[PDB]
Amino acid sequence: GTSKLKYVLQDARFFLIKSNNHENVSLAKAKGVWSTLPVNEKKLNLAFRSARSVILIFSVRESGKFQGFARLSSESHHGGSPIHWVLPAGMSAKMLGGVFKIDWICRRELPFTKSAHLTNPWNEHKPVKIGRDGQEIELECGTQLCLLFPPDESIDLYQVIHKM
Ligand SMILES: CNc1nc(Cl)nc2[nH]cnc12
Repeated sequence: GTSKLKYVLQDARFFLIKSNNHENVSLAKAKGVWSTLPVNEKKLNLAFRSARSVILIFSVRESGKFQGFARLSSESHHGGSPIHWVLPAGMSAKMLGGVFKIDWICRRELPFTKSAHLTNPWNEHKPVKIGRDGQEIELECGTQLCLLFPPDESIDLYQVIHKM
């Protein structure tokens, strides 16, 4: 069912995450962590304090799909065991130094062809698939986007609800 999912998404904020490679999204699914560039790190830290839930919606660039979505469970933190991100050109380990803990809500894919009816008011009402890493997605668009994903029956949202 979808009731606990809707409860988690109630009054949530949503951010598009654009990863350069599949490797880091796979690492994030395995370890429950994400790192972004400093401009987006600051925005996500502000949002984490401001809302009941901050949702990251992941898309690997050129994949034509979203790969899932997750909820921040922490602000970014440094000094952990370095996460072995595969680095794009021009991107360094120091830039990805801040580590967010995340709880996955859906690890299933959604093709862009299935979200073509959803536009994001915070990006000039372009299709929600369009946006830079870190682009915020307005509440209604983001809620409907998350509800389009196939159900992930491996996930139990009971523990996530109690973190809100
Ligand atoms: C682990 N974080 C990231 N990894 C990659 Cl491959 N690309 C990005 N663009 C913004 N953040 C990232």
